[PDB]
Amino acid sequence: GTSSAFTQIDNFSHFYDRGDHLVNGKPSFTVDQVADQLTRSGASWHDLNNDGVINLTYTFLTAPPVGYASRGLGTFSQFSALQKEQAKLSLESWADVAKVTFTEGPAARDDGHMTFANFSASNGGAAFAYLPNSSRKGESWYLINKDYQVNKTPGEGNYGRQTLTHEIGHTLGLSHPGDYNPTYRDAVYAEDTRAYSVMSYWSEKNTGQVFTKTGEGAYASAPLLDDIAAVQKLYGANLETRADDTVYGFNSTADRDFYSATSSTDKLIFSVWDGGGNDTLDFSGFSQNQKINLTAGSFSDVGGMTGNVSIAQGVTIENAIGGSGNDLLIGNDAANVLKGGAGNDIIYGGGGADVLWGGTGSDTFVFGAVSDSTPKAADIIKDFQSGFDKIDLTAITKLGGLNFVDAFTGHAGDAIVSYHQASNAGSLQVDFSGQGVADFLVTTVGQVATYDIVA
Ligand SMILES: [Ca+2]
Ligand SMILES: [Ca+2]
Ligand SMILES: [Ca+2]
Ligand SMILES: [Ca+2]
Ligand SMILES: [Ca+2]
Ligand SMILES: [Ca+2]
Ligand SMILES: [Ca+2]
Ligand SMILES: [Zn+2]
Repeated sequence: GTSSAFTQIDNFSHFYDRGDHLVNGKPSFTVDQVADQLTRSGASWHDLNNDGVINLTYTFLTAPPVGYASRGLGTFSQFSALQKEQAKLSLESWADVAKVTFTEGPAARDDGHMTFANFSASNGGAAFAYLPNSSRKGESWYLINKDYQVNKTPGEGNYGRQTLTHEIGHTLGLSHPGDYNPTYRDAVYAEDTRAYSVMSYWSEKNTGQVFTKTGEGAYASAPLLDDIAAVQKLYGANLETRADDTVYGFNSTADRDFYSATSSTDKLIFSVWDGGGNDTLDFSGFSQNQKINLTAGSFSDVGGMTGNVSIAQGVTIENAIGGSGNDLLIGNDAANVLKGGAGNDIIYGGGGADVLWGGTGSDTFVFGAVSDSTPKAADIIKDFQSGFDKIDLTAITKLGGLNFVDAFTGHAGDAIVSYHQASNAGSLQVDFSGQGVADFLVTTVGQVATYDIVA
């Protein structure tokens, strides 16, 4: 078969696969199937002016509307400055992914108008909103009293912030993943947990992800994988967002609180949406073992947590930087720059000419197909260390081995290991097809030996 290193790569690449199979006794839905499920009501805002974008205005009410007392909500109160600040960050997180804009101001001859306000009567629930096809479209209300103080101090990572994002989701036309004393047992599909959608009532533990432990609470502040697909299906994707080179995680340049990390103890939970450019997922500040997958629509285990980071469908992220732990880095079809950092890492460049950095420690560079590194577009290991690092080709040779020679003899399996002293450039040429010419090339910065190759 193959090496254990490859098996780990393959295992993680499929770990979160969705669709056409049962999970927890429930059908597994793909992102696209969930996009339809979340928009099953048919309600949405309409582009009245036909300008290609939903232009909405919103007001933080300062006085109760006509007929307010009849709602049975109790004492009315306006949003505090803190609530306003957080509400704007939630609105922004939705506008980043879909062609919808939110401007503070009174209703004008706009595609729609939204209102935000608090109430004190618990019988009204923690918070609620109306769909855009109702007579109270645009409205969202939040409970605040001595017994329920969650909405008084919303902040990145807490339920107060997710509540704002979730309720705004409803005003945009999103429903709950199912028609919800109900429990996850009543879910229509397996992925109905807040690891996939902030619209879900169920915790990520139901699907096996680990974000935090008892006593502590961690919630995604922004739209997750399935939410992004659902809102883009309704209003279209916003390709203008972060269309230039962007860095997420440590040393972030995304300018979003939920995409930024500054400490090894940070709890990241986000889905990456990016419009274009050369982008990097920098998770160098973590010391826990991580598993980073650059495949669009896939999940990664970051900062000691599992399934907490994902890349939205239709997004191509080019680079990833691991941490001081023993990480797995899986690239995509594009030319990627992958850095494992300290620790013994397993790196998989995939298609395209990748630039690989193993960093310190004993690192393994895995190859699953000849097309992964061809003479045309060959990979390069900028810091290979003979005797410590390894080039794994077992997925191709199936442990069949290679025949190291000085010149191709025309027999399949022939491999050539060359080096340049006054250049420190190494190279591994292989002829798998056996046509007398190399069909697989891997260049390195540093000397490579026959014993550094696993096949
Ligand atoms: Ca419009
Ligand atoms: Ca970008
Ligand atoms: Ca990109
Ligand atoms: Ca590492
Ligand atoms: Ca690649
Ligand atoms: Ca390393
Ligand atoms: Ca490659
Ligand atoms: Zn809801």
